[PDB]
Amino acid sequence: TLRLYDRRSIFEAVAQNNCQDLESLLLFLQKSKKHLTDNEFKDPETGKTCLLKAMLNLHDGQNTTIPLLLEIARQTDSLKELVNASYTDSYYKGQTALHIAIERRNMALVTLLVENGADVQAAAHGDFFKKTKGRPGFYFGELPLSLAACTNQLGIVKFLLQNSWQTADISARDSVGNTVLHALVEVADNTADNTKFVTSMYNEILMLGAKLHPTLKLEELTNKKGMTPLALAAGTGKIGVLAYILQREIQEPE
Repeated sequence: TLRLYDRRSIFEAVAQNNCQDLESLLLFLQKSKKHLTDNEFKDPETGKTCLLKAMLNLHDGQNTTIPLLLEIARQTDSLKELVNASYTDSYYKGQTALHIAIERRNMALVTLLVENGADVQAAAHGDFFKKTKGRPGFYFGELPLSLAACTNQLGIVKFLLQNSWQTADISARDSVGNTVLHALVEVADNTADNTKFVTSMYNEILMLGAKLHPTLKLEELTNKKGMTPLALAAGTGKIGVLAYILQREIQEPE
């Protein structure tokens, strides 16, 4: 009687990028005593929110849904819980909208998500981002820093490490025990182009680490197996990684 909307109409209007069906659900939610973080607005099997369905169904990397929904959550005071809403299924466990923004390789999206208070240390440790018998599932390091590093996004790494809202902890560790550097080691495949790419990524990561925090020696951080990055590169047979490791440890006596 007063423009009531259910979750399915919300997801539909989000997919087809229709905004007229959203300004009315704004007043609906404002008058229907419920917040957008309730269990009735998430996918009961995966926890997919309207923000996540907007991230999946993107149109040329742009959408008016996502800012409309950000402002609605801002007015609802549920902004922090929605901007950090993660999956609940055992497959995509721990995936947030920031990981999708890193995957789709959009700088403006990452900027808008970080500026709204997204969790920079969100861990995506689902069964998809792990190791198994075949097709491990494109393991990246379970961290947004590791994800931006292994996806060839240097500027995104710089923005994640030097944002004015929540600086990313470069010395952080994932659920497996791999740092950002151990993720760079694991992502190598001994071909030429990827070797040069991981070499440059390592160089820039080490430079930014020595600049932001000169006290932390990230090259001596061990995983849960007690293995240094050099030890990991030796055990996985990453020849070029060993070459660059030892070339950098020979040079720069400081």
